[PDB]
Amino acid sequence: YKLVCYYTSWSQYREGDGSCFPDALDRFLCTHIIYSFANISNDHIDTWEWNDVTLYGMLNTLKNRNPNLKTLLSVGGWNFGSQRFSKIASNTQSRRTFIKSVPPFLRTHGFDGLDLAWLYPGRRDKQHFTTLIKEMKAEFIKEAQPGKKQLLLSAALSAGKVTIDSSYDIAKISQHLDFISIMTYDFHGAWRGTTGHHSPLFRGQEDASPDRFSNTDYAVGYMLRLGAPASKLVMGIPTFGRSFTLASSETGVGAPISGPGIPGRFTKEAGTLAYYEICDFLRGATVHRILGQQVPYATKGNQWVGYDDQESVKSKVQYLKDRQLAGAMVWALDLDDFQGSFCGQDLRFPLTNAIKDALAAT
Ligand SMILES: CC(=O)N[C@@H]1[C@@H](O)[C@H](O[C@@H]2O[C@H](CO)[C@@H](O[C@@H]3O[C@H](CO)[C@@H](O[C@H]4O[C@H](CO)[C@@H](O)[C@H](O)[C@H]4NC(C)=O)[C@H](O)[C@H]3NC(C)=O)[C@H](O)[C@H]2NC(C)=O)[C@@H](CO)O[C@H]1O
Ligand SMILES: *[C@@H]1O[C@H](CO)[C@@H](O[C@@H]2O[C@H](CO)[C@@H](O)[C@H](O)[C@H]2NC(C)=O)[C@H](O)[C@H]1NC(C)=O
Repeated sequence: YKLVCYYTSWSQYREGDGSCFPDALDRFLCTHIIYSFANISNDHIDTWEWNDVTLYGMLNTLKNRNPNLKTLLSVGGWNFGSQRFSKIASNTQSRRTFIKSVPPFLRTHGFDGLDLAWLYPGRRDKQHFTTLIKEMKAEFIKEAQPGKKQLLLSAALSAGKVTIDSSYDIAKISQHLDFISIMTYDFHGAWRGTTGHHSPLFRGQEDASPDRFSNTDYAVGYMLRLGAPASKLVMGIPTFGRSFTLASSETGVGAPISGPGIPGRFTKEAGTLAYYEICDFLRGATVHRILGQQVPYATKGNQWVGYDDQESVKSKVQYLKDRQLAGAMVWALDLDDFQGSFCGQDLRFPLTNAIKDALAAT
């Protein structure tokens, strides 16, 4: 199975033990590591961070002792702006310039492929997205025609039904992509005004779901039936949780909230907590297993956070294997306990290793 893991270039700036650099990654942990994110300037793919060239090398160095490890560079990301991506993909000239600039850039920096993270095409860009993927793959095939190891092309896609229906032509793009990472998390925003797990495996209590489509199982099934081959589908599993600030004594699923949770010490983003930060949070907290959804939430004081742990990722892997999917995708390596000192056990990347062991099990 494929174990696609993301590394974010901004995790380096986190205070203390939160700072994560590529060299802190286990070269034998994943089968694919994706660097996030590359920018696009003057219609050319380009670096984002001032020291990306250095970090690129730091990441690719991992391949020296592990020749089977593949690496990809992701372009886009939530903070990229679908608007900019649209202008480039819709304009015939800009699209060509961009596509042509990718192979040289990837070979120059030691990458094995490109990951498209356009979040997200609009109803207006559905076809453009298809064309972009189709032509990019063409260029990759051409660039390797002489006899090179062809560059890989993947895409991180939304797991939301509304976005999927308006942005993607699953059947068409599935043919050109080497693999699709479905982002099966972020299913329950603080805006919804109630507590909810952002990455449940199944819908669960039919009574307590704000919507039947907001769960991992529905997204996987839906995409499969839309025409994405199981052998090309990689299921996303989060190593971070979504938090809320409770508004009353109620602490169950669907309880009243006043907004996102208090920012984590290292990630410093209201509504988000890295797994290592959750392990701290767990001290003195109560953990509940959501029956039906197969995932846990933890609550303490006026805080509540839905996340994934060793037990739940194991179940999710069991699920993807039963569905004969290509494997799992992890977002992100730097949100797992990479130091291995927060969740005790001294084990590094506890959630990602749990996923790896589960994929090899049976
Ligand atoms: C079911 C449904 O459609 N719900 C909608 C939500 O999907 C949507 O929320 C966005 O969901 C995206 C995935 O579909 C998120 O993008 C990926 O996932 C991570 C984590 O959420 C993103 O965030 C990371 O990267 C940004 C920079 O780009 C960084 O600033 C953040 O700190 C970082 N977050 C964490 C915790 O690591 C990535 O950009 C991206 N990764 C990949 C694989 O490409 C997106 O972040 C998320 N938006 C937000 C801000 O929550 C919401 C949006 O309103 O709408 C629902 O309807
Ligand atoms: C990614 O590339 C874009 C170029 O397309 C950069 O955006 C430009 O930023 C400068 C300075 O902030 C502005 O003067 C330009 O108007 C922007 N170009 C436009 C119109 O898109 C962007 O800064 C790059 N990202 C990073 C952080 O390096």
